[PDB]
Amino acid sequence: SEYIDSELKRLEDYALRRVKGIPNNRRLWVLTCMDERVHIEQSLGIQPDDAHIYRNAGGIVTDDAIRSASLTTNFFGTKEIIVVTHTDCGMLRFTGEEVAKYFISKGIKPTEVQLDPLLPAFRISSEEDFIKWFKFYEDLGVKSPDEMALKGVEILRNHPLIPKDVRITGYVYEVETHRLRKPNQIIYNETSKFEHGTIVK
Amino acid sequence: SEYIDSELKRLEDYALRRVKGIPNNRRLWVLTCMDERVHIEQSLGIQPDDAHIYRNAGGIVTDDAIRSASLTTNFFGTKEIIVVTHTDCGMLRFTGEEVAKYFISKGIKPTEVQLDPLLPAFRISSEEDFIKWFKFYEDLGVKSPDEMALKGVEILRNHPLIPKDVRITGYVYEVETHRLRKPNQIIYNETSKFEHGTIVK
Amino acid sequence: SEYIDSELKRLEDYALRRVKGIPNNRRLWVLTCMDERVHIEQSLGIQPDDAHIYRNAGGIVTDDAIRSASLTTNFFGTKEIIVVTHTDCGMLRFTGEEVAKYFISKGIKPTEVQLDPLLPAFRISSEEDFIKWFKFYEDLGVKSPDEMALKGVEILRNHPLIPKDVRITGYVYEVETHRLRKPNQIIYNETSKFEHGTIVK
Amino acid sequence: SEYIDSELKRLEDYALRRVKGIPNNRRLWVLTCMDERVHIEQSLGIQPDDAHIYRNAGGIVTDDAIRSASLTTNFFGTKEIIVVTHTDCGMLRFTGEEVAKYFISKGIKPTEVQLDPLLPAFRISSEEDFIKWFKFYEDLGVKSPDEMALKGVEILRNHPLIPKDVRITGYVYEVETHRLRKPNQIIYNETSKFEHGTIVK
Amino acid sequence: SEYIDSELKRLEDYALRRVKGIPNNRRLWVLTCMDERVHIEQSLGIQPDDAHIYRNAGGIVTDDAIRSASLTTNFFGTKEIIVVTHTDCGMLRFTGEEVAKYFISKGIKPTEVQLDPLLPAFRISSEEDFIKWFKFYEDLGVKSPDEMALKGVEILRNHPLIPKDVRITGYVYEVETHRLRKPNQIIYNETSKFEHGTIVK
Amino acid sequence: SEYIDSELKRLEDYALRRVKGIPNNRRLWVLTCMDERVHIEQSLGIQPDDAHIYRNAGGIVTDDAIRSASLTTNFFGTKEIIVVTHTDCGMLRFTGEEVAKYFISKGIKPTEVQLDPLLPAFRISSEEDFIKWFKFYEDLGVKSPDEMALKGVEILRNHPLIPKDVRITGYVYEVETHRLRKPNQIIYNETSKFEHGTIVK
Amino acid sequence: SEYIDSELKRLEDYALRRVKGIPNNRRLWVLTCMDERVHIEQSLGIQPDDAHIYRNAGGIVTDDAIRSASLTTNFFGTKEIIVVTHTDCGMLRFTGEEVAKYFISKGIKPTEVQLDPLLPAFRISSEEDFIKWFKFYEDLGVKSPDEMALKGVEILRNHPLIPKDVRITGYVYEVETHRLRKPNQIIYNETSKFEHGTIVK
Amino acid sequence: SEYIDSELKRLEDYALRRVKGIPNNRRLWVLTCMDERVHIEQSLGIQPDDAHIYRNAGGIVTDDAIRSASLTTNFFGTKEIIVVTHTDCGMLRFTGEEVAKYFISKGIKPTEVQLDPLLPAFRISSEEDFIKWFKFYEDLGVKSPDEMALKGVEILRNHPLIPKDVRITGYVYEVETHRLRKPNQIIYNETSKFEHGTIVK
Ligand SMILES: [Zn+2]
Ligand SMILES: [Zn+2]
Ligand SMILES: [Zn+2]
Ligand SMILES: [Zn+2]
Ligand SMILES: [Zn+2]
Ligand SMILES: [Zn+2]
Ligand SMILES: [Zn+2]
Ligand SMILES: [Zn+2]
Repeated sequence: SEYIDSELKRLEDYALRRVKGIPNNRRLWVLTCMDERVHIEQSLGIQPDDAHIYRNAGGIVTDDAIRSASLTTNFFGTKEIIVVTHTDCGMLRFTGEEVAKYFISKGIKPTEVQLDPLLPAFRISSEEDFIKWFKFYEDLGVKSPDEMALKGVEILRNHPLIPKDVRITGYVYEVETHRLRKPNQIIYNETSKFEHGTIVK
Repeated sequence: SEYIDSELKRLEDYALRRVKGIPNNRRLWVLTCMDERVHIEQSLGIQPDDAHIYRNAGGIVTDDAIRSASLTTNFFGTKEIIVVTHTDCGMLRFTGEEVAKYFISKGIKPTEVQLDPLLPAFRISSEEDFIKWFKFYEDLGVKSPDEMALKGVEILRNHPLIPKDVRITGYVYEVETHRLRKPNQIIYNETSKFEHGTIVK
Repeated sequence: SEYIDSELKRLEDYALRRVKGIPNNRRLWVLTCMDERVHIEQSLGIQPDDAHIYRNAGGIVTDDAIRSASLTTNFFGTKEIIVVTHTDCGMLRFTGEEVAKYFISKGIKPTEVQLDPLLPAFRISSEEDFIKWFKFYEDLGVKSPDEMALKGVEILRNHPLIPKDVRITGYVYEVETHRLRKPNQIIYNETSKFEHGTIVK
Repeated sequence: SEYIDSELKRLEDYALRRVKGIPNNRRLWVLTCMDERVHIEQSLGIQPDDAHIYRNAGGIVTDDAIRSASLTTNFFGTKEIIVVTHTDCGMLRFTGEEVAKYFISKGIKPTEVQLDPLLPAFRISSEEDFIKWFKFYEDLGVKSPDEMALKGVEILRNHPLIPKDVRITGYVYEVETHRLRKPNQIIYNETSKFEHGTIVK
Repeated sequence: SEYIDSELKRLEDYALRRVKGIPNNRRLWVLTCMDERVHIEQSLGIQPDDAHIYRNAGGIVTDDAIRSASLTTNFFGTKEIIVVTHTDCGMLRFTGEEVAKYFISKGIKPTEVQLDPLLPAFRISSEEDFIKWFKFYEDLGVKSPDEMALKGVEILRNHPLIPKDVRITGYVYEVETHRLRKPNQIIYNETSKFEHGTIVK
Repeated sequence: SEYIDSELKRLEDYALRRVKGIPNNRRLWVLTCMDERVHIEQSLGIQPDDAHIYRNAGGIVTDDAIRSASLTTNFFGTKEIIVVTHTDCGMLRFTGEEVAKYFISKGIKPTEVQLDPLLPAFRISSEEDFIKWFKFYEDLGVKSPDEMALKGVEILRNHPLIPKDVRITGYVYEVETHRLRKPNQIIYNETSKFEHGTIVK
Repeated sequence: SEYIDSELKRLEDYALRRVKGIPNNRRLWVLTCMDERVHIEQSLGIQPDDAHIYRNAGGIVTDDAIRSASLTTNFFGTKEIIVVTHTDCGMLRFTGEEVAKYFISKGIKPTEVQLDPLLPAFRISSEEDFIKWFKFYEDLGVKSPDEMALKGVEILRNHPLIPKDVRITGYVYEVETHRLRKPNQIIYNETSKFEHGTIVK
Repeated sequence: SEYIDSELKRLEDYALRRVKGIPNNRRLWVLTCMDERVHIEQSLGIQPDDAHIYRNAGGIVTDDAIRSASLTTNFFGTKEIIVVTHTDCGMLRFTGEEVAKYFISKGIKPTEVQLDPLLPAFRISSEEDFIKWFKFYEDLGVKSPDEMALKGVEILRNHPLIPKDVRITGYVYEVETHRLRKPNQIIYNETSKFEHGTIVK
């Protein structure tokens, strides 16, 4: 009875965290890609309830990412951000020119497409802006996921809507090993080639 | 050895799906909220590699959602979309006016904040637009997650960038029971109030 | 040989609990419905030997419930009562008028039916009493299982045959979610609508 | 999607068996005692959702038992009844005289106690009726649980509110062995005494 | 290495117990029947290596039992004996007369059968001794397994080859409950009859 | 109803196998040693109710073994016998001279000890017979458990009280490996010496 | 009985495979490095009894490798060879000059060290031969494990002691991924750079 | 995040143990046979990353074994060696004469076969040397795996390329029991003979 009450209150508190001002278990927000192969929680070593996980095409900083990140940090008590791009990302496999050309071929008029139906204030007035909107790596002048992870970290770090006390870190998810690496730590070459090793003490 | 070869071809395929033209394992894109309590794959009954999962604050249709959905459907071969909002969502616990007022208090100037750093073409020129940008349920005139799931489905259905042959369906994730429901199909009211039954035959 | 002896005594104790003045393991009696979907022990978090479980149509306080409750508390040492009604209960799906009219249709004469064969002193002398005997929610002016759990608790609390030092509590078993809730503390509405929350401190 | 719908409908049906006129999985109603030691489903070899389980002090046919049995058989489609009394039942350890005398000692006035608060039509007008109301084995002239199981079966069989096509069977739950026996099948004497055996063919 | 020394010394002691003078884990010897239904270890609550288990037709004290018991107690360090007869024992289902008559019918000549081929000194010179040799309960004037368990205990207690410091105890295995009892301490009669219980403190 | 009925008989039959002339499930009788390390049923691959298991000091054919074997085969329908001696058996670690000398040292007078109290007809009238009665391997001129298994098989095979249609087999239980072997079929002698191998084809 | 005979056929065959001319389960021989990180069976997808696994410093073809390979193929019926070198192998981390210099520093005289004590015919008569004996990648003019896998395959393919009908294949074990790759097919470059992909058909 | 950086730094260390000069986890090198039945790590009670495992035909000390042992001990920090031969080893099933005669039959010219293609300095100049090269037990005058384990230990112990502070131990893997034993410490012969046993205390 006392047990049931105790456990019911626990449920009430879980069901209404966002009413009560209860944060996620680890005060963590993650930006990553929507890709199926990015099994994000296992790679971070976290449990289902530990983090808020934002996912878009590319794990790239968009207005929506910044929107979501500003809310979680300022209102839902998140004190840590982790940006995780990944290998073989689709955003590194195509160009916005290709995509735009693909759409005009069907009959789409870039200038007069409602990009955010729920926010008509968002408009572009240029086909070059339409191309940049898709945020493909090449169009953004980004050569690797490593560079993109660093790019996103710097953006979020410098953005006014995100508190300065929030810790922000970037990684790259390797789909070929279901696991992270530090951006630009690439030991794949180093292991298949001579390097003078040291005698064990 | 022969089985080792074709296994390596298979890992090669998995590693390079997005290069090679392989979709996710059933051709599925999911829009849902970033919330920690939304354990999305278990509720859909899917495996890690089965779907592209888009997640933002509220599981609401933003430009980024439409961007991501347009790419998966037209280029990555997704033929099904599932929109899943959830109960006790933060977007249904606050107002954009409150959030805007919070930011001005710190010293932020809504008009001159770069909302999308990587896309400077996105501007608002109005504090009312800044409020609407956050996309809180109240400000969008949406009363329930049920209504928001239906709203998102309709938007995606009617959007030109999303092919007409794509199946789109909406659900609500109940955090208090880790289980989906159809919008407006709440069993919890009907079971706790007289309703006439039928005699068994 | 010693540990075998002791074990045989406690085997003997177990088989003769009701001679030796041994109570149930938690000194608990539960009133609930006979319904198949009410998996009562798992919902209370109790083990098979922990409680005396009374079950009738509706988990409603009848003379038999009070009989059984009086015996367990006064003679079998029960110090706690838990009343548990449930959702989609049959007693909330029909009316006694319907049931009575069903029986007369077959040829039953309400006035002349022996309701308690082993206790002929129980008679009604009125078709209105026959209707009330079935104890359907509607006929008793009870709108919900929540209200019926509270009702039963109050009855047992006020009844002279039940000691005043017995703890009595009420809950509702949700068949939809195989889980208990406190009467009138339904979370499902609250989570699905706007309610203002607090910022995380 | 069609999977989720299918499973939600399965849940809809479970949650509203009683609105939808759906029976228990096995069309079974069980009368048994409230005693903790009677682990009824295990002994019948049935699963949680298979039966409606009525439980009172003694597994004795009361008005409430007949009320509940009439409803399940006529309205909820139950086609089988099993009566199961048990060994070392409390109703076989005391007398109603003892119980009545116990209550007068505290200050209770049998004549003026509301036995069924929700049904004031139930009255006794005699201390002998009050004694018989408790339904102790000895006061009913019943010597064993075996006899009581048979007695209950006969009552239910002959009662007009219970359809004649319903199968009714009686057993005795042995708490010493957590298992059932046919009433009056006592092999315990037969196994510890000489008995001419037969050679195996 | 450390581990492998340990592993090897474990095997060596276990495999050479009777050379190295190592006792059974519980310094226990059990006399019981060969019957399949007597699951002796489970009923004593012992592990495979805990005891020396002697088993013959009936769990009766024979020369071989006394031989085996004398060896385990004096040489293998057994300090406890447990005699356990059982219910529905074959030795309580037939007579030696019947068995002897059965053998003569085939053509056996009792007087000239080698009863112990490895010990020719064992002879009988009487048909009445041949009958007694089979050791059926009836022919020994024993009415119950309870009585036989007590009988065997007394014999072993008073036998000179068995040290006086050895603890000897008797039980009866109930095949119909897979469960021991003290001899002549039955409850099954007591649990299906009225008996005044006592109110719980 | 039907299920519980057929189960109660399965149980009634189980409790009264020896009255009804139902045998053990394999129609098997096993002669083995009482030693703790001989985990007999696992080594034979049998279940608890499958066999009658006779156990004495050494798994040696004694009068009691023959008594028990004659009863199980002729009356309890056993059609197979398995003799299983074992390694490091105590009967192969001492001599009857040693044992006899140990007993006289305490004060025992071999000639006047009742070897079978329940069968006074069994007498020896010689200290050499007393030695032989213990049935140590050495005194019987048996060098190995292998030889003893074969010896027991031969005795039982040629004994008139045991039907000739009964199948009799011998094995040795290796305590060092919890596993059986056929007599004098030791794999360990062959795997550590040279043995002309055969080219694989 | 006839169960135990199959059990013993299995044991006898398993333990005398090399006598009886029974091959390994997969007719496979593997050459790989002794390195701890090379979890060879898992990477080949084979079971413990499937292959003969030769391991030395580097997974390099030595006389011993050829000795072992010639025996398994010609006599033990192996029909497939798999050579698997690995990344970060020690043989690609040092030079034989370094090693030789290390040994002379301690006081070793290369010319007069017994390199094969059991085969005195193996001698070198040159410090350059001593260096080459260690078989370091650099000294052999081999740049990668990929190249070494191919080299080993070619050697074994062209060697007269190895039958021509034996299938020989080479792979590289990636310690950093605990999985295999085909010589010179490294995808990790390709997954972190732009590469034009295909629209899912 | 800090946890994640810590785990990345381990993965880097693991991937480059040989460059960075980290040993195997128990500074262990094992010499054993390539035979499938020798499940070496389970028998040693070690984990995959715990040792460097050298395997050839027979677990015999060859030049390659010494090469590999010298490198692991002097450069990779191995401080313990374990030599483990095994039962039913192929090297104890054939003779080098047989093998040589087999090869000449096909048309091989022993004198002119490149035994180590990558080390031309290795030559034999004699058919007797060719026979000895195969290193069959019989040709080396070794009678058992026990003797061979001891032999290899002594060779490695006395070899100048192996440091004197390295611990070297020998065992024999019994394929018949998947278990290691010390050289010549065979319990099997000791458990089937008579052996003076000690009385227990
Ligand atoms: Zn991506
Ligand atoms: Zn949300
Ligand atoms: Zn109900
Ligand atoms: Zn009872
Ligand atoms: Zn018996
Ligand atoms: Zn023994
Ligand atoms: Zn290596
Ligand atoms: Zn071998």
